Amino acid sequence: MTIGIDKISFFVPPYYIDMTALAEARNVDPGKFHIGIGQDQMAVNPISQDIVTFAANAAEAILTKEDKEAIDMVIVGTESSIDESKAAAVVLHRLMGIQPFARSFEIKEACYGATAGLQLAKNHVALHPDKKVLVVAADIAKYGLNSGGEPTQGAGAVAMLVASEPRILALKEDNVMLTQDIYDFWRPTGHPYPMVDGPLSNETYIQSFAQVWDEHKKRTGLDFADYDALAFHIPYTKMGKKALLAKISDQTEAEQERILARYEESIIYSRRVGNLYTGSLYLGLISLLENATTLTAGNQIGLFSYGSGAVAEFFTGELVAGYQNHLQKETHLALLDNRTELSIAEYEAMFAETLDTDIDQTLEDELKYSISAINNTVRSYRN
Amino acid sequence: MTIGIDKISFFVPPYYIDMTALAEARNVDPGKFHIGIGQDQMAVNPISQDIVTFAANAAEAILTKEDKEAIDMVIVGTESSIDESKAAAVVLHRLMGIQPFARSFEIKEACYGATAGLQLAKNHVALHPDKKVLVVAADIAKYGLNSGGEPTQGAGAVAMLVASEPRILALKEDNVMLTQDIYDFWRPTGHPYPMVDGPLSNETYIQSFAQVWDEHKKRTGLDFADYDALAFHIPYTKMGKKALLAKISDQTEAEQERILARYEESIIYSRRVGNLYTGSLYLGLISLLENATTLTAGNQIGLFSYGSGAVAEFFTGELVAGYQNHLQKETHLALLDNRTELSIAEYEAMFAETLDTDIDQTLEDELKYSISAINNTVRSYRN
Repeated sequence: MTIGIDKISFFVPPYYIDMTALAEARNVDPGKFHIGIGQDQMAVNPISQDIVTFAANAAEAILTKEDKEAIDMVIVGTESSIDESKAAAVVLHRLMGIQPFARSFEIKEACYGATAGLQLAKNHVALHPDKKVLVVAADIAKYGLNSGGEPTQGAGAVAMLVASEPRILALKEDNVMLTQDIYDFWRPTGHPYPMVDGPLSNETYIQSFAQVWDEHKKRTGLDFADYDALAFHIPYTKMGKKALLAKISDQTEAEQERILARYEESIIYSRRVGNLYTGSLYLGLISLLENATTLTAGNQIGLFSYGSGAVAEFFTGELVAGYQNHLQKETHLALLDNRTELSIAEYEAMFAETLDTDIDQTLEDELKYSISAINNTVRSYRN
Repeated sequence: MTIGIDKISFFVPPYYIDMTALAEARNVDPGKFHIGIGQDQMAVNPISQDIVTFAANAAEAILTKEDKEAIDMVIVGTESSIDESKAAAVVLHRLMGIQPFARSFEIKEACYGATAGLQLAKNHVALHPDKKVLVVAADIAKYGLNSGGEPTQGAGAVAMLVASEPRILALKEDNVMLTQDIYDFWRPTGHPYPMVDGPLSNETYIQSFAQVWDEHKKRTGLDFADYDALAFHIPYTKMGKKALLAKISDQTEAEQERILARYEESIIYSRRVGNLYTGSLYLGLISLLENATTLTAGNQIGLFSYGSGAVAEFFTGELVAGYQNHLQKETHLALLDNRTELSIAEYEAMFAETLDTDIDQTLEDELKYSISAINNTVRSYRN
């Protein structure tokens, strides 16, 4: 029995700011964002939209009644939580109408959370093939106006229906994971914005990939030639390209052109969204599935998942025969095309606004699953 | 292949306050805490001791060099986190000296976290029998001085080595889990103390046990008579007794006496510690193993795990032949008996004190793994 991703979909807010507008507002050369970071459009979200808002819309795009009855585990991976005790997965479970006898919880490990949930979900289904697990990555990435990280900001969520005899991606058991206590990025309790050691984040991300890849090659003998495509967690485009470059230098010129071509295909939707933290890698994978014209059934996909602090893991997935018929390109393309472009002024009004959870209030937002009210610090959602 | 808990241990801070002292200082009848709540001594911890401090001491009590090399996953369950991104499991992985190639993350679902980690660990080992997983519950439960929940406070951690062919407890596949979005207890980001609906927390905990127990009975046909002992998560002693009572009303007078007698044996250590949230149920299981003179190999043990907001799950375990030779009774007792009793004036000074993570400073504390210093919000530990 094969196990893996049966359905996948992402969701992003109805708002975005174009990088050239940002460059100009920050008195720099449009090129620095388009050509340095490798970013074009950033996702922007108002206070009435949180991780439940995204996780709910994303999963609502792939769940059927039969899925609601088979799912016995819901997992949310995020490093943008709203409660320190109650898991957002409990509210996702209610809003999605999933049957009651299920286990729900949140997993926290920087941008690596959703990968953890997915592998644990793979194990669960492998042991109970009739059951399914909903693994959703949801995050909001803010660094601060005029911040060093500002151009790498993003927001959204990616939902995965994990089952046996999957229709899109059958996961293998070649996992190589690594844990290292490094303070490249962190956020002490109480800190709205993360603490960032930029250079350390850079080196650690590039090195973690090297170490994990080498071990995997050492344990499985598989090299770049053996992979049709590679999907990466990335805080921004140019980063995964630098990590990719550093490792493929000794491959043939043609082999390098092929791997980079495929990397470029994996970051199409990301260049229009930004960092989704836990869902970054998954957004890359969705991209590869919907935009990569030369992939086909049977091809091998390498996945490098990273989490600051730092955790990292490399694993493989195989294209399932007929996968091309169970994607959501369209809804994904409409989703992106239909967003409203905020001017820098609008964008800043939206970014700086706070949601004071202690104050009772009502919020208006047309988006389904967005926050409708707050009473005694409890959020209500507009379903 | 049986899979389960091979070794377990708990750790609590070196101090405590007598519940009679608390009642007198709070102008309340000693018996309200002693009988009402069913608590005798509360675990108190200073600022220099956090979730890492406990999780490390606990695990250090059961890890061998061989265990450090076989463990490929480290999981910490808590609702007392110190970082919103980086999982305490990463620091625990470093302090414990576990081999590098491991997956490390934190799980958040109120007091249900560690139970999630144990089950997923079970799955992992079932699939990779030569591997072991370290699952540790670590939490600090504070409600505030002169709080309604004050007498139910606690602090500590319980560590579990999950492996195949376990020496203490072999886990069955009879799990009945449940998820319900209810605000009985939660803690919005930014809130040092939880928001608590007492009556709702009460009814929800009792009703969850009922619903879960009935379902397990409907699916397996097993009733109370079939169990040699039951272990419960409990915010306090009298709670699990009230939940136990509401469900065993129609059993024989002799059956009720036996189940209660066994329940009383599960709460011996808890009456001297208080609420460990995630590790509460596990502290009860350790108590049963170390205090229950009549238990023996092959006896069945049902465990009821509850986490606020609210998830619950009922599963069973069987005592493995020779389990009596792989427990830590002396160390545990030595841990409880050798603690320093604080006067209420001392307890109040400890409790209120805060750790300003933003201020770089040093900290002196004799406990191994307590915080030694803070620099740029990064905690260093005394190893």
